[PDB]
Amino acid sequence: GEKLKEVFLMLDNNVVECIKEITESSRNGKLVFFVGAGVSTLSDYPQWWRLVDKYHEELYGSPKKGNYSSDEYLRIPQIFYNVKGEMAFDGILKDFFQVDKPTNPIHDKILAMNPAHVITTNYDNLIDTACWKRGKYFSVISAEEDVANATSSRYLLKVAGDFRKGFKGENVVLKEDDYLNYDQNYPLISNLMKTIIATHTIVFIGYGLGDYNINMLLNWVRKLQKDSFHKPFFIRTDPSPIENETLIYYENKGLRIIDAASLIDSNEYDYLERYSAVMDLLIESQENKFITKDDEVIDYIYGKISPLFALQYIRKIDLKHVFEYDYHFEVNGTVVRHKNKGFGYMERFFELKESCDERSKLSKKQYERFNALFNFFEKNGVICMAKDAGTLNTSIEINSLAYHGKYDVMKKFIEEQSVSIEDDYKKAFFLACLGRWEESYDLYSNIILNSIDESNGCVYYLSQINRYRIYQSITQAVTQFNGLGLLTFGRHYKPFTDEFLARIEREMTNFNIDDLFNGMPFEFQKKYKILEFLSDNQFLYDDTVKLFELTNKVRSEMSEGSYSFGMSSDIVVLLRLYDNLRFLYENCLWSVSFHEFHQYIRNSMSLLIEKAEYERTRDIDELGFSFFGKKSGFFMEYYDFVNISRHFKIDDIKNLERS
Amino acid sequence: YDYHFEVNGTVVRHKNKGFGYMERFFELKESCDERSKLSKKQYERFNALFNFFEKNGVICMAKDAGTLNTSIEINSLAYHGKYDVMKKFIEEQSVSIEDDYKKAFFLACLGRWEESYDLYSNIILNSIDESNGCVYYLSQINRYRIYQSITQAVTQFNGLGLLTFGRHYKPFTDEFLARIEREMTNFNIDDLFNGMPFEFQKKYKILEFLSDNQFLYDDTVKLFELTNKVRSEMSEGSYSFGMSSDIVVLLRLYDNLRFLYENCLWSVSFHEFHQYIRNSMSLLIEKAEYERTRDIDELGFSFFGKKSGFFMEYYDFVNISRHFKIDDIKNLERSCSIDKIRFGEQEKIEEYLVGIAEEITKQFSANGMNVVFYTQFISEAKAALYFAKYVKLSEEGLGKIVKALLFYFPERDLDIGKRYVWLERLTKCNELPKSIISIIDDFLVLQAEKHIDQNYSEVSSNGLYSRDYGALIKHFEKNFISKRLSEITLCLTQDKQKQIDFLFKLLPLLSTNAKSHLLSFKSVENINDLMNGIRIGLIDEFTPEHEELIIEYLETRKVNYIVEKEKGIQTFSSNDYMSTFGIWYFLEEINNSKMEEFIGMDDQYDFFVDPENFDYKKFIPSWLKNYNDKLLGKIAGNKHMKHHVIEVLKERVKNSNDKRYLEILMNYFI
Repeated sequence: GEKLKEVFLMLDNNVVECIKEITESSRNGKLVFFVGAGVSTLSDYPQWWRLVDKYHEELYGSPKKGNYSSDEYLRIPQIFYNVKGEMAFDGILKDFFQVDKPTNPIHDKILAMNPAHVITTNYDNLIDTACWKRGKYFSVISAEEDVANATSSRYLLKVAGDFRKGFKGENVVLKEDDYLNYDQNYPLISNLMKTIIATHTIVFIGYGLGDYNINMLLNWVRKLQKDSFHKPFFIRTDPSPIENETLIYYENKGLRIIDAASLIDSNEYDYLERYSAVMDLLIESQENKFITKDDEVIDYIYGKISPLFALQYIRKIDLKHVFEYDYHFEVNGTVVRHKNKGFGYMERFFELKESCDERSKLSKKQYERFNALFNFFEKNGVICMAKDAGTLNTSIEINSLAYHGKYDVMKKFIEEQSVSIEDDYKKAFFLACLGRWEESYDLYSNIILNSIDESNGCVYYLSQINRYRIYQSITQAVTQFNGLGLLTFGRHYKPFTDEFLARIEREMTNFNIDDLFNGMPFEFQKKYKILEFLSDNQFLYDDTVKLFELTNKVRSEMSEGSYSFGMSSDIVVLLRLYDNLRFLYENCLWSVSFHEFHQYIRNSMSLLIEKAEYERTRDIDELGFSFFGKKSGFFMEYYDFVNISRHFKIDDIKNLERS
Repeated sequence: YDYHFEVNGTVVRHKNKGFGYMERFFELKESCDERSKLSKKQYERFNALFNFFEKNGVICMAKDAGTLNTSIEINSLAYHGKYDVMKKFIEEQSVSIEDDYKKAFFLACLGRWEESYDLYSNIILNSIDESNGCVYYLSQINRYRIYQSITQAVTQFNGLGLLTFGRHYKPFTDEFLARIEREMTNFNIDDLFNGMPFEFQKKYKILEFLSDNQFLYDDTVKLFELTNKVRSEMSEGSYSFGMSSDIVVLLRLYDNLRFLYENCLWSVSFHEFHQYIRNSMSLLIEKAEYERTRDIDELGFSFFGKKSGFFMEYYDFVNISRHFKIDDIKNLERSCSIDKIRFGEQEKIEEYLVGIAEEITKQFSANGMNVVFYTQFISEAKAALYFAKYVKLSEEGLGKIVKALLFYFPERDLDIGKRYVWLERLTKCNELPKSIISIIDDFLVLQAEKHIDQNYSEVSSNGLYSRDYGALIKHFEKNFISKRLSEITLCLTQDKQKQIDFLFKLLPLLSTNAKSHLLSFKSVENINDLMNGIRIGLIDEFTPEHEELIIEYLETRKVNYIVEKEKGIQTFSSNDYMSTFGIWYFLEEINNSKMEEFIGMDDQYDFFVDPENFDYKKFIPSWLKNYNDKLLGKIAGNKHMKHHVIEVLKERVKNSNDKRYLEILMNYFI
């Protein structure tokens, strides 16, 4: 139970630096388990010594008298195959391997460690059933034909064959002829295995440092040059603890060993105790339960928020994806525990803030990171926890000259010299707002060259989107210029030359925005997962379906005087609108001018006004005319004027004046 | 994106600069001569496509635009409420895995979620053949929405479900939640479509929208845009012109219901999908009020006399009965005149209303209450019997409905007062025959057989008690008497206390030997029975013992709220007796001249007694909805009340969607 936390403090510096690197690879999606016979025997599966007891007695008459020599143990199923045929070799395999045995809790812990691939030398079907119970598909590969006919790009690579194509012995490598013809019969299973090891993080489960598979894999590693490959990890589940001279010998061969008999004290036959004490020590280090240092909560919040310093504002509905749904961040600034089955690292952060002596107990590096996080959350308006919600005032502030319509200040900003690549990303958004879309497409193009040779993830990605959106904004404008805009304008032409419109067609040919985020680096796709939605053809669909809980459902609320607890439905819609405007205008995203965004402001603002009317008039006939207030309760302000003035057609303001 | 496939069946090309292949397909459809110029292996494939588009209702393009008709068929047992047929389908050996997917949906609709969670789980282990992920993907979704339905049930069963359900129910064992919590933890519904093989994606792209809200988004945007277009068209004079805003709303609603029920998706039980149908139907009913009132000349008489939202069918009754709450329907009953809206298919509706009444009896009479099904089913059973006002039902179907609404309906979700509200609505398109009065009379003798203890009362929210069931009898048939109520009056003594008050409230239902024997046993001694005496027609002219006790109650009220205001408590119109005294003084039923000193107790009482002194800022506009015909005639005769409360009606005509305030104004006060 709580033994694992007092095991964890007894780990040395070697095992802690193994658990920190196995768990950083599971979060990156580069973790692969290499599964042996150890997890198959913990499900009662017929071991290969129970077969070799069958052959020696159907080929030598009597059962075995003495131990198997290694000369005999390798060659008994080959003597049976050569002398007693090939249908009887497959008969004995059919007699023992029709079992339908259960999956051990270790098959669940491997998959709960979220692997990208699973390689196995097990010819059983036990790992393949457990993958299909969960909501991820693995392309099972057990023959040569399955590699080119692969489907899902997450492989369950069975490098020792399988019995999916029948209980035949020609589909599973078992004999000695199948051990020496493996590179001839399986050229593509070997190359696919050696490429996953070269490109991922490998952990071996179910082996014992002398195996035919571990030794033929450490020979391949001897051929590779120094420091080009990551060293595989090796979980050792044996009764005897590892001796120090052996752990030196396998670390120089390229294995990073985590001995399970060196971490817990267990009996000689309790293999689930040893397998679960290393797997649960990885799983409960990811589901962060081994954080009891009060300055490890700083470099955990810093490692997920220091990416987001490159952006200006982050929505609070996006911060519940940064922390992997552990906390709700409500629009008041309150943090509410959701799915954190671990240590309260956000509860502790707000206990550093009100305090100061608990804060002087930090280091000389992790105290400056507290001042980076405190200057983050104060800017974004994350205030406290749920149980400290006093009298809160969340006033919206949009610091953007394009929102406020300072058109002459933007023109001076365009003429001035460009010191940064951020001061150019702001100009190209100011170019597009002023309608000089000719120069905006070119200036985004100059950012796309200069940001990919300078290790800038956001400014490259946000310029790919805004160049495509201004490409859409041009190519659907000329549709009005050839049509309605030919008789409206006196010149009967666009300011888009025939050379410019033809040039953007060569560059934007076959440019799919749907594959942009996956064509970014792996560190971009983890640190900036919150920016995936901008490339999507339709966002704001959660915000639109959550408008039915506005003036539509005032039927049961106003008929009995029902009010929403905490933040009311008026305040949640109005402050998730303000988070969308502050995210889109401060991060200079050109998707703020399109019809999907403008109709969302029309749908949400009208329904907030129609709820404030239906309620105003339900209070009049229920609780008298003089007792009901003349104001509707919907108090409009500066930011509410600008949003109605910018996003509404005049036929849409006429609808509010009637309703 | 090569073609628009509109909701009528027509095809308009967009983003297709290449070859037009759906242009060719309908040229191959209606011309058999160009057919059989094909091959042989590509000809049996053609018989699948012609059967496919005939099912999905795709017709020729906008060039050869024929007159399409508005028809819909949902061949789903869970849609029509065939509860006994589903139970005989679940208790039957399954042939295929496609029949396992329907039983897991039919268990889930029957509230047997613990079995459906298991039955969806068996499909997941048995759907290994990669014939198509369509079975495996749609069962991962439907299981995770069952777990979402269990988790929000056990939050409202082991949490809030103690005082509102009657007990601390545990319909799901702790061994069940110890299984379902660890299984559904670390299960991302956003990662289900992306972790799925590439043969499934780009062959089943349309099913990715089922993991979140974006299968409703394209119809939500269209519903919000066409709502403002209709509310602009309802004010600017234009009717439904051709392919108008009403048929686009109706066909998208029908395609959503038919995609979700035929494919057995458990997204039918969301809140957000119950909100889409609710706003889609309340717009069509509001447009139906505008198309029935006819203004312009013969261009609109042929355009749409009563079609495309102006007429009601069986599928429209079931959508309102399942997806509305009662306050949802109570909105439309004053914004619209649903009594003027013609309901068709009134024999298919009658099979639906009988099946609901015959699934309350198989759920609340026998054992096995099935409290999980009881949460989902009771809203549909309440809204169907509330909206059964406007259908015309035969005698053999109404008898099962009244005998369920009275007896077998549960009292936790419908008290004794909210049975009279719905028994009276079944007298709008119906009378009370001699076969329905006998069922109401069977219910009054059941409550009279339970009024022995004094501790038993009648918790009524509307103020309407079990006396009004007999008042609904005496409204139709004046010459009626009751048999078993005239037998229970033989036992009159001081043993049972609650037999004293309940039998007094049913006096015209009694016989001559029953009424005289009751008056020989007791008489009136309180004004509470005097309020009961008017509703039974006991005393016409009040004896001066009453007019003493009328102001004696007012004098005790003058004792009451003076010392109650020091403590902050108030009894303002608690039992409405002094308000009923106010109508009595206003209709000159009391000749006392002492209530000038009683002015200043309640705002309603001060309105009736001294209208010159009562400032009309404290007047509540809902009071005019509760006055009868004779009372408004005297208000039309006054001058003090007359030319001032119109200003209250003037701010309710042009600010409230209640059409009653217009009716009180034009028929009485002007």
